Amino acid sequence: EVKGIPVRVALRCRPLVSKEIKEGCQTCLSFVPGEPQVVVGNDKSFTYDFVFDPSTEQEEVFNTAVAPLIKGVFKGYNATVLAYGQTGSGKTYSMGGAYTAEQEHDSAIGVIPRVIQLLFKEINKKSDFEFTLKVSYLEIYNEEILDLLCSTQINIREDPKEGIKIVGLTEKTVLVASDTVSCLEQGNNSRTVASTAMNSQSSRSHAIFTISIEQRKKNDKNSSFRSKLHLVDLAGSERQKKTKAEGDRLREGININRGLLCLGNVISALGDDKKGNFVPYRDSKLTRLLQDSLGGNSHTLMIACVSPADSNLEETLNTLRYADRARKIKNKPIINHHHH
Ligand SMILES: Nc1ncnc2c1ncn2[C@@H]1O[C@H](COP(=O)(O)OP(=O)(O)NP(=O)(O)O)[C@@H](O)[C@H]1O
Ligand SMILES: [Mg+2]
Repeated sequence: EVKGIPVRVALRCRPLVSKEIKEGCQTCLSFVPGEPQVVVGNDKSFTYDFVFDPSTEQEEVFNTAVAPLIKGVFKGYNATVLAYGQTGSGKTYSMGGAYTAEQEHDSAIGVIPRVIQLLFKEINKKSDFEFTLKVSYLEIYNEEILDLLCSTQINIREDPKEGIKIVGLTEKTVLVASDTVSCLEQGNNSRTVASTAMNSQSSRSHAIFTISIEQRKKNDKNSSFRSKLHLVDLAGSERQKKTKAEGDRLREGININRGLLCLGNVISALGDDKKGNFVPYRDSKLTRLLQDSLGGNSHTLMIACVSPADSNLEETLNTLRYADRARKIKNKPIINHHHH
């Protein structure tokens, strides 16, 4: 029995990568055809809302798991898609967190460029309605919020009558798909990325791409829906013994791991939520920004990314365990009406 509106979880297993083939890894994950199950270490089974094996292409991930969620923003809901998993697991790949214009029309494009396409397709169908879209794009780098659309210090202020405000963050008002994707491209070029042994293009920050959507009926300008879509490419857990990181790179890894610890503590707290519980959102900027997304006013999809390689079994088990806990989180999305 599942009561209410849980966080949904898609488990995505990428294929083996060159590093793993080089080191002689075997696959340690197996799948059960047509069932949303994965078997790990040929022994332990986990069930999710979706399971995508290594052959699953970007288009299928999007159409199966993401598109139905995005369509909910047109009913006036907030929604979040967040990718979570070890370094090198495929979060940025899945999300399109490194998309550039060079990738336009490549079937390898990920979630964010696909969301932008879909939003404008749906807007064009909804000829009886008018829309306002704005985008912001930030990263959380070594515990600071940096504006990725900014080629002063940004701070979180809690409004008493509902919600976080990110003071000093810029927004662009967009008109069509092309200028919306330009924002993604621009922010992606600013995202802090560096090499480690586990990923030559490791994300050194958590990135959040936000589209604010206002919808109103053309025959009635006073009433609207106003909601937000957050598209989140987290940084991933890493171990110095595998990354070989030193200096500033290792400091990034420490800050990343600490934040992900805070996220794990939030997920664990929410799994058994009840009256009088405490959930440690306040412990990190990341978990403050994800407060509505996890346990609050949002429809939320986690894309949990894993490597199939036996050398990563421990990390993969950690991701599977936390992704299993995330399914127990109950959200309370409402229709975000506004009247003027
Ligand atoms: N499903 C997939 N199919 C094929 N290649 C993949 C897939 N997922 C990831 N890759 C490749 O694996 C490498 C690492 O992916 P990436 O998405 O950068 O990892 P990440 O999870 O974002 N790591 P990090 O930012 O360090 O926490 C890249 O070269 C990707 O193109
Ligand atoms: Mg990444």
